[PDB]
Amino acid sequence: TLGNTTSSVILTNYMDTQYYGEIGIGTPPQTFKVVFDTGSSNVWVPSSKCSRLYTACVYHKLFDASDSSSYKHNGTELTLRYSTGTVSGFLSQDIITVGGITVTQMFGEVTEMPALPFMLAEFDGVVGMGFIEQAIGRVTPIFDNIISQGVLKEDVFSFYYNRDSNSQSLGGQIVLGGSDPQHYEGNFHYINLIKTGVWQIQMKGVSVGTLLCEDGCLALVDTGASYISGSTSSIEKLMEALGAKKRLFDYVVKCNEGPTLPDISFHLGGKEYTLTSADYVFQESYSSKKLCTLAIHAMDIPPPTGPTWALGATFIRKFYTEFDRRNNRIGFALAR
Ligand SMILES: *[C@@H]1O[C@H](CO)[C@@H](O[C@@H]2O[C@H](CO)[C@@H](O)[C@H](O)[C@H]2NC(C)=O)[C@H](O)[C@H]1NC(C)=O
Ligand SMILES: c1ccc(-c2nc(NCc3ccco3)c3ccccc3n2)cc1
Repeated sequence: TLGNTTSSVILTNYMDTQYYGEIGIGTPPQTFKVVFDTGSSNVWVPSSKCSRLYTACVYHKLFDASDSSSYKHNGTELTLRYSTGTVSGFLSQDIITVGGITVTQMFGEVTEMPALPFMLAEFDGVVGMGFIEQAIGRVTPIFDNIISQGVLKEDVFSFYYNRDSNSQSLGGQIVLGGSDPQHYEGNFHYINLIKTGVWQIQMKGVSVGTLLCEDGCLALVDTGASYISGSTSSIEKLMEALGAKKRLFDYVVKCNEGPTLPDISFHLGGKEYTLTSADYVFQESYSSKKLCTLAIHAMDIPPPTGPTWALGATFIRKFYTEFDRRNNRIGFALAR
């Protein structure tokens, strides 16, 4: 059932790598900064029950069930394993407000929150925008619960991620139930999902200056990933072609060579989605003696989802993305 509501969540852009918005949990609302992540399907925030020996819990907002009159205990343990780290804790139910939509939502109260990486998170928690099929503990995801209310105009949500800057700039925007034509131009071009249950599409090629994915591969369209990622062997080849040098967590080029690195193009559906070096180089200098990191990383995502590329914020900054649950497709349009 479809209504006439669309709702928007204003996002903050932290250093082009973490895009997060606000949710309120409980009565009265406890506010949390959260990443909205199409790569996962669970909601979690740090818990007041998190031992303060987890320094990440000292440095983030903690949900306190004992201050919420709308809290409903559950207590089933859950562990959520992401590509960059793991959190563990237990299930709780409470009222969650997101863009002025209020939903009764089961979520994780995280009691184990590793300092690496979570001391480096500006956000507190995560709101998974993936399908119930990938939800740990079969917890109904938030967007599914919003859809059940029958208020949303369309069974879709859309992501705009801005370039960083100053504070008057909008970091980004999620539209629940539609899209915002203020943040894209031209027409959407749609690629059907490989299957329902994951925001993943076929990719027909990756070109540097068709070097890779020549017989097709997978692209997870991942709003919770900072970067474009490929498999180690893909990225090793991609980076050799860019003249980039591998470091522990990233690849770098000499900053003076950054501006003249070749275009990288991603063949999705009918269209080529092209990034110039300005879209994937963190140009912090123009010096031959400084190293500039690339917004393309190696990430071996395990099966059944991987091996797969992930199109994260690096991609979404250039291409406004609509996630269409009704038609099991993803639409891209040129962001403005
Ligand atoms: C935590 O939530 C789960 C899921 O809703 C509850 O499990 C259900 O329990 C009822 C009986 O109370 C069963 O009839 C359902 O079949 C269970 N569902 C699933 C998916 O397992 C569980 O009871 C809750 N636990 C607590 C302590 O509140
Ligand atoms: C330091 C500390 C924490 C992270 C990090 N970042 C995540 N997403 C970043 C993001 C948001 C929007 C686009 O990209 C993330 C998502 C899901 C689970 C864990 C995560 N941990 C990264 C660096």
